[PDB]
Amino acid sequence: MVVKVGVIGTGAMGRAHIDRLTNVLTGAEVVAVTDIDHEAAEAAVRDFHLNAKVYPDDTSLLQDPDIDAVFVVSFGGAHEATVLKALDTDKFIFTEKPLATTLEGAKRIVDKELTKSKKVIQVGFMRRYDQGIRALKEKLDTGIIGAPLVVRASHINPNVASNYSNEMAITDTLIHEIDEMHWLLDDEYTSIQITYPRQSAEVRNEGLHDPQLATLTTKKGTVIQVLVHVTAQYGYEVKLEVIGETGELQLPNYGLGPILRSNANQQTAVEMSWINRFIQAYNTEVQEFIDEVAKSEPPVGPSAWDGYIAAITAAAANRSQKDQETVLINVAGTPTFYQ
Amino acid sequence: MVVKVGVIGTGAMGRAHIDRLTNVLTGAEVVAVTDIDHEAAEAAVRDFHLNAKVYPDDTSLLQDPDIDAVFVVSFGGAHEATVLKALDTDKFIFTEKPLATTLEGAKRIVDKELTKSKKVIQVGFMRRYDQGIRALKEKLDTGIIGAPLVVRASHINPNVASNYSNEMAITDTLIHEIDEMHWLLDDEYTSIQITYPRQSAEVRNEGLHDPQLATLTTKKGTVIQVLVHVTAQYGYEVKLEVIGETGELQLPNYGLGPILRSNANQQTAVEMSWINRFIQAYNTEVQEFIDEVAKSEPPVGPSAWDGYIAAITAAAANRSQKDQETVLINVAGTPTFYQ
Amino acid sequence: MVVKVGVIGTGAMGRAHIDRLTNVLTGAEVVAVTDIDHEAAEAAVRDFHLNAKVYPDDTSLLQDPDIDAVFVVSFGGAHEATVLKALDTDKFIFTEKPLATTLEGAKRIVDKELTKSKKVIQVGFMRRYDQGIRALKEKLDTGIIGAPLVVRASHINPNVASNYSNEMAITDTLIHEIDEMHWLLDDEYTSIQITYPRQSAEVRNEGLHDPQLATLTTKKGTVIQVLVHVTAQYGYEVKLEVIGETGELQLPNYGLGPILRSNANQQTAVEMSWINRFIQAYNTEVQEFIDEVAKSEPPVGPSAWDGYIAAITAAAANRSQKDQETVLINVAGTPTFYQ
Amino acid sequence: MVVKVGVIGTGAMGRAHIDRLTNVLTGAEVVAVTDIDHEAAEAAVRDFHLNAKVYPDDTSLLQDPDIDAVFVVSFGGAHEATVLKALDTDKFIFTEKPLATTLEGAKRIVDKELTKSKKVIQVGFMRRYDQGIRALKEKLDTGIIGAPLVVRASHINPNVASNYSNEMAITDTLIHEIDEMHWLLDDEYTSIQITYPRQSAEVRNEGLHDPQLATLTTKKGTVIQVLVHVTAQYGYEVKLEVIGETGELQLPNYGLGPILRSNANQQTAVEMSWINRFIQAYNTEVQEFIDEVAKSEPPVGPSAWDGYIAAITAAAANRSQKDQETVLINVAGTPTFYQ
Ligand SMILES: NC(=O)c1ccc[n+]([C@@H]2O[C@H](COP(=O)([O-])OP(=O)(O)OC[C@H]3O[C@@H](n4cnc5c(N)ncnc54)[C@H](O)[C@@H]3O)[C@@H](O)[C@H]2O)c1
Ligand SMILES: NC(=O)c1ccc[n+]([C@@H]2O[C@H](COP(=O)([O-])OP(=O)(O)OC[C@H]3O[C@@H](n4cnc5c(N)ncnc54)[C@H](O)[C@@H]3O)[C@@H](O)[C@H]2O)c1
Ligand SMILES: NC(=O)c1ccc[n+]([C@@H]2O[C@H](COP(=O)([O-])OP(=O)(O)OC[C@H]3O[C@@H](n4cnc5c(N)ncnc54)[C@H](O)[C@@H]3O)[C@@H](O)[C@H]2O)c1
Ligand SMILES: NC(=O)c1ccc[n+]([C@@H]2O[C@H](COP(=O)([O-])OP(=O)(O)OC[C@H]3O[C@@H](n4cnc5c(N)ncnc54)[C@H](O)[C@@H]3O)[C@@H](O)[C@H]2O)c1
Repeated sequence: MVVKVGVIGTGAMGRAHIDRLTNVLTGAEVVAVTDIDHEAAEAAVRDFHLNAKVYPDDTSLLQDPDIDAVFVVSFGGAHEATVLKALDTDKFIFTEKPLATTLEGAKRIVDKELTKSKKVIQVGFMRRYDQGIRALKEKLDTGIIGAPLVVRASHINPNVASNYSNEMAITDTLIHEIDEMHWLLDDEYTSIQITYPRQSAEVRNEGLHDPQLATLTTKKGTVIQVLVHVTAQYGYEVKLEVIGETGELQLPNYGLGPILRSNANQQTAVEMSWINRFIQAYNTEVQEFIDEVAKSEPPVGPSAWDGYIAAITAAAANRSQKDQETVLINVAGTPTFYQ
Repeated sequence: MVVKVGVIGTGAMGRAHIDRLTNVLTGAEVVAVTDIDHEAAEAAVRDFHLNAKVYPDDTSLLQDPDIDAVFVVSFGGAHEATVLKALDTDKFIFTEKPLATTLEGAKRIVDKELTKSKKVIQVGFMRRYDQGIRALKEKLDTGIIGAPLVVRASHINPNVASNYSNEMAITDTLIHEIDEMHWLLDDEYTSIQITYPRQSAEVRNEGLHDPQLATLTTKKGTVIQVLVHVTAQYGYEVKLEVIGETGELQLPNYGLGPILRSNANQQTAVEMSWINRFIQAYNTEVQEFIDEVAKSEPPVGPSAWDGYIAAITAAAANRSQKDQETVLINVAGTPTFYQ
Repeated sequence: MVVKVGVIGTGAMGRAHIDRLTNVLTGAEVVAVTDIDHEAAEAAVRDFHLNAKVYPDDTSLLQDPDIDAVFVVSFGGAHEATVLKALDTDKFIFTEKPLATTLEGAKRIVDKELTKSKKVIQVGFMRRYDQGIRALKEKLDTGIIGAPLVVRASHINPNVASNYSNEMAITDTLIHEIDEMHWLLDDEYTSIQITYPRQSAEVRNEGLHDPQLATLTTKKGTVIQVLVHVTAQYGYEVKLEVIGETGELQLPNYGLGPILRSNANQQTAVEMSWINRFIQAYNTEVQEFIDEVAKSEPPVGPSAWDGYIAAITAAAANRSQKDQETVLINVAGTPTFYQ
Repeated sequence: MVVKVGVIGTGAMGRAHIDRLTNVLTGAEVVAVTDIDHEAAEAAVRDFHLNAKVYPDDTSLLQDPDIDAVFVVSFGGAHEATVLKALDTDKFIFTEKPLATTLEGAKRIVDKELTKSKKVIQVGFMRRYDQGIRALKEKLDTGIIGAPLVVRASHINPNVASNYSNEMAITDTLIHEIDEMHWLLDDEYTSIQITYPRQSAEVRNEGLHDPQLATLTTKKGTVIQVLVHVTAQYGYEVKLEVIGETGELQLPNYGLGPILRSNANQQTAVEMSWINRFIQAYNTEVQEFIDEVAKSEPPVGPSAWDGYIAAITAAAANRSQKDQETVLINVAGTPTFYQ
């Protein structure tokens, strides 16, 4: 059956999700929208040729009984209250990251979801759906390189907007690695530490440190070293290397474009857009959500608990940024509801 | 505006198309099927949970006024007659390759289609939709390596089934390159020549020469050298290199799997399945066709004329296979209907 | 013994050999030079800090009894007469390829050398000494990919000098591949065919066809397809791929330079000359020559016979250049003197 | 004329240097040896066919006035005294790393050499002479990626012998990076910290932690992250990546062995031996030293000052190894004598 969707927040990512659901993926229809900028919501209806109702707020949209699921794609800070409202309904919930902007708000959502008769929240941590990353995890899990000892990763971005802040290096950028690594390793974190190498001359934003180095430790003792570099200029790139007892695994270079021989060099193109980089993952993640809703089954993607783990770890990281000191992490055991 | 499809031939590729149309792609629905093996048609309905009618034959399916387009996915030798029948209707037509198993058959098709007020046939030459191959063409077309002088290509397959004949090295295998190269180069063929290097010990099929070397010449003078190697053992691989005046372009290695460092080697996996290799292309190809039907606009993919060029070239190659001599190709000028 | 060397021809490769003999290799001193351009000769003595006589011609240099060995590093068309004159002395002779530019010339050299009491000529077929090419051969010879069915090779140069003729595409360039493949495969040729693809707009030399395609067949039925492209612009490159029954072997990309990520690309430098690409091979071959001379023993590297065998195939190709037709080859057995 | 060399310590590396000087490189002769294992010394003369004197000790060797330069290749702990003895002569001195096993020792050497009229000591830090590493440095120095912000490196070794200690991870392994980085960056170290991820199950040696992570900071703020992994199993590998403001540079794939396509994989061999990995660099290093001596000019390779920087940094790392805490480094400004 067709999954009828309401979308809350019709900005860049909201419109991208509307486009997915309407023009790319199978089995869904967007039938309602809302945005605090009402004109943006109307524009989304026009631009995507939707047979949709425009509601003036989330509360109103959420009382539409025809909606099967909502996508929450507003400002991060607005996710918590909207998700909590939606939990008073029967509707399935896809929220973009973050689940909430504080670990307390995340706990609030978890606590409330726990009272329900089924899990209904999926969180937009798309990395887990990327075919390359998944393939590396799968190979790791065969045991072929033994136990993972060290993980080295990079999150490379060409430049940022004038409103990108130091804390966003964590909450908008590193958050992807924060969710990814515990999943990749099937392990839990014990600490995080953010350090600041020399400041790049390319930074244009007051207060923003770039690059930043993140070191995470896990219970089994695997150490993760992530380089975050958001004014790198050259491209957008995600790199991942796992060092094992008996071997190594790494992601191959991204891209399908040709190898060019020209002008005394051999070269391949580098993606400039995070959008194009993860297009597959976004499509896969959403398709899976829709596929679950269609069966009235709980989502199988990243959950509220995953959202909580990320929010705890982000908070620790933002703390670490103040003085570059290691911050401990100790998250509670995973509820059965969430295993 | 859902495009209602009937499928003629519900074998391996028929089912794969149904699956695409039903479960992966957007905007279509399979509402009718037929197969000379009636039990197979019924199973396709059951298997994909279709709301569809099973027809005794193609003629009867084609009388269904609710069908907007047919997919022709029967044995190759049956394509011609079915396509001709379908052209007595107003429906759009997607036929898998070949357009016809003889060039005269292909011409009968083109001649008949030319009598219509608009073009309705797309032929399933999916190479044109593979992202890697397209990306290469695109880069070529920027002029960055100058004019293409030589193309070197490989079509590598690990092993073949007992039904695989010498002529199939052309009709099943090289056919993809035969369609591809004229498109890549925006050119027309003038000759083809097949030569036989030493016979591989891995050949278990009567009459089969393997490997085979195909040399094609074009009007602008580009020489195309394709290695066809169908008992190669190691994997399935499609390679493409364009030699230009001022540089070269080549396809990168296919695959997203990790790089493994282990046991004194660095390695990546090689695909063993052509099916897997071209998933994307099949999806893109079909989604385009569906998208054009949804607008009641002619297909923009490979056409009946392309099918014709393929058939003529394939015939010439089969002729060359007899004595390893060069066979001339003189393709008629493209009718404006097909421009 | 320190081997006292004279060099005839002090252009690009003459200088390079003087450099290696003086500054890198052991057991040699350049004590005399000549070039038809006296200024070039003088420049070599100066630039390499030699204590060397500058002779007005080859004949005078050859009559200096203090010289132990001569290097012939002139224009290829000049090697024949110089080598024949040197055979009138008891000096050891290292000649760059080709041995001669005609079959008749190479045969004269062999006929004269055969009258001597001991073998004294080494020909500069350096490919045989290149560690990478040797490594490939060794792997091939283990049987890991089965029998070699097809060889694909490229010989790419960025540009040529004004004295480079169509005929030199064979005698100066393809000659390397002519020698190499016989050695690689331990097989002999039965035919060669040269074809002319689309003429490059980058050609600046009257009468030169570029690129050229060479097809060589062996007794065992291996087919070799060589691309010769001497106005390629982008760089200098040698490529080698061996297609076997059960796998393939390929020479890797040569390069020491770093991988640069910059400006939406990932790139590595390509060599622009032979002089650095094959420095190891040249060093190895020349050191081996010197080491034999020091012992007054015959060279063990490629001989005048190897040069003659190559010249036969080369002459066949020069014949093929005229009409693009296949020319047969059947070389004589190796004389005892040369075994 | 020939540089006459004495060798003190005729063990594995001493013999290998003798081989370099005798068989591989040009312009030197080993005329004297000494070892505390007087039979070792005797073996070297014999096995390499030296016309050399066996001296009963280093003091006696150094009194031989016909010796131009000495190679100090004894146990590391024995370098300091032998070096200071040799500084009571006028001889040139090549000492393998370390200059000394204590930072106090290295300081004594520095202090004595600075009394002398000219520099005579070179220390065997061969990384600087590796072609790839050198090419990367030079590219970095063009400014093409802007200022270096972070360096990421790996020193990967497959297994270690029984005698390999925790401290040797620094003194024998990381020491190469310790020398390399400040030279690469033209900067000075301000701190080092050694951390221990989970212990690999492959470790068989008491007290050895493996892997180890080393973090170094420099005066300009560059952060260097080195992974040291000596029980890695898969191979010997040196990796290096420089993260700049506007791009990145990294070492290319190493190796000249063939690419093998076989059994559903594409693979290349990995070096298993550091010995083979750095053959070129050792040759280059020693040839330069000899070339300098030959013209009676001071060495231009790594100096005693470099040896002292290494000793200090190694000491700080050994200190850090105790508690995983950061240890500051404050290196005195370079004496004018050492530039
Ligand atoms: N997972 C990913 O990789 C990924 C990437 C991009 C964005 N995101 C998530 O996107 C959400 C959307 O980001 P964006 O880039 O689209 O930003 P945006 O600014 O473009 O859009 C948000 C849109 O938010 C609407 N809005 C704000 N508050 C609202 C509220 N309380 N109720 C309803 N609408 C509200 C804003 O008016 C607007 O139209 C964030 O949580 C962002 O982090 C995730
Ligand atoms: N483009 C590609 O890469 C690609 C790949 C695979 C197949 N194909 C095309 O597939 C067609 C299908 O191949 P396949 O692999 O599915 O083979 P198949 O043997 O599995 O299936 C064909 C199915 O054909 C049915 N059939 C035969 N004649 C029929 C007829 N006259 N009317 C209705 N049904 C008929 C057969 O009974 C069967 O169920 C061919 O043209 C094949 O070349 C193209
Ligand atoms: N084996 C290799 O990889 C390799 C590479 C480059 C060149 N070569 C061989 O180089 C020879 C030299 O080529 P090059 O690149 O140095 O070219 P070049 O043009 O740079 O130099 C040849 C030099 O030849 C001198 N010369 C010409 N005729 C002479 C004669 N009769 N007697 C004495 N000197 C004469 C020319 O004046 C000149 O100084 C050829 O045989 C070339 O094929 C081999
Ligand atoms: N730079 C490199 O990469 C590299 C590599 C290997 C070794 N090294 C340096 O090698 C020195 C030699 O190492 P090795 O592997 O050959 O060790 P080794 O144990 O094999 O050899 C040293 C030889 O030292 C002789 N010897 C010891 N003390 C002596 C003394 N006081 N006077 C004279 N001879 C003495 C030993 O008896 C023996 O004959 C060390 O400093 C080692 O670190 C450097």
